[PDB]
Amino acid sequence: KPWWEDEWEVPRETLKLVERLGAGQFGEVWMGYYNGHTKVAVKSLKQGSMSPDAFLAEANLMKQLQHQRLVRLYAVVTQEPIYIITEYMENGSLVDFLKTPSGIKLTINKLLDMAAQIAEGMAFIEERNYIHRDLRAANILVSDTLSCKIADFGLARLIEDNEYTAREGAKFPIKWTAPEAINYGTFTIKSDVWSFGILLTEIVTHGRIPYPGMTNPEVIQNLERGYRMVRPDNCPEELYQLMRLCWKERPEDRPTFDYLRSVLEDFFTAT
Ligand SMILES: c1ccc(-c2oc3ncnc(NCCN4CCNCC4)c3c2-c2ccccc2)cc1
Repeated sequence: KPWWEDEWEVPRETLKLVERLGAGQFGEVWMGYYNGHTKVAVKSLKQGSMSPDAFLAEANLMKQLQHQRLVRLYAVVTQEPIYIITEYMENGSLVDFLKTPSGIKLTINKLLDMAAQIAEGMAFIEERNYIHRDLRAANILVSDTLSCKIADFGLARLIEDNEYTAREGAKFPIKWTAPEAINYGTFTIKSDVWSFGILLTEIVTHGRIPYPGMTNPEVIQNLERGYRMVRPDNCPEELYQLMRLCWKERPEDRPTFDYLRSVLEDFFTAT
């Protein structure tokens, strides 16, 4: 709908940027207030760093994916500098939080709890015929109550047919991406499942980079041999085996996110 009819467009005056959370090539992300009292996250696009349409494309996908487990779109300011305002998560990115004094003290019980929360969110994405493509601990945000939500929908896509095929030149993080995606550029929800497996290692190691001591080339070589990531230190065996399911050769053999959620919930209510 046109901005003068869109429920999400808001006057820039309603926003007060207070603290910068990140700065990059394409813009910045700030902590701010909407109408003085409501804490928000404000993403600002760096003019000319990239297409405004590309930037706003994420906010429109977000309009179609609203759920408690996904960072919620709040509003947009479609006049340069373009802004996308979203729900604020007090404890930042999961990968960072797990390294703080609080994160370090978390029990395996709570880690499994968070893992399930993430699977729950992905289960919603799964059911709505969408894919994320950037599922990693850095893209999971943590609330003041230690609840987790999926974030960063820049690469997310609505899957009209079973799969999405990227651009031959498109490149992705080798360590978190499924083989079929790395090799054919083909992404499905099953590709996200593989990524979830890697994310689980990020959780249990409190933010460590996957495939410790290995380069991307080494990771690919080993995977082709049928090897999978070595058991992380102090990783419960049941969780490791759940990770293995996520890394099955055949995408169709990998479990659904609802299955993953269900199992993780049992792991949690057991510990
Ligand atoms: C301390 C520092 C930041 C926050 C922090 O709180 C947040 N709430 C909502 N959204 C955010 N943006 C997610 C952006 N993704 C894309 C960029 N990488 C992270 C995820 C952030 C961030 C944030 C983290 C890292 C970089 C930018 C913004 C909270 C406490």
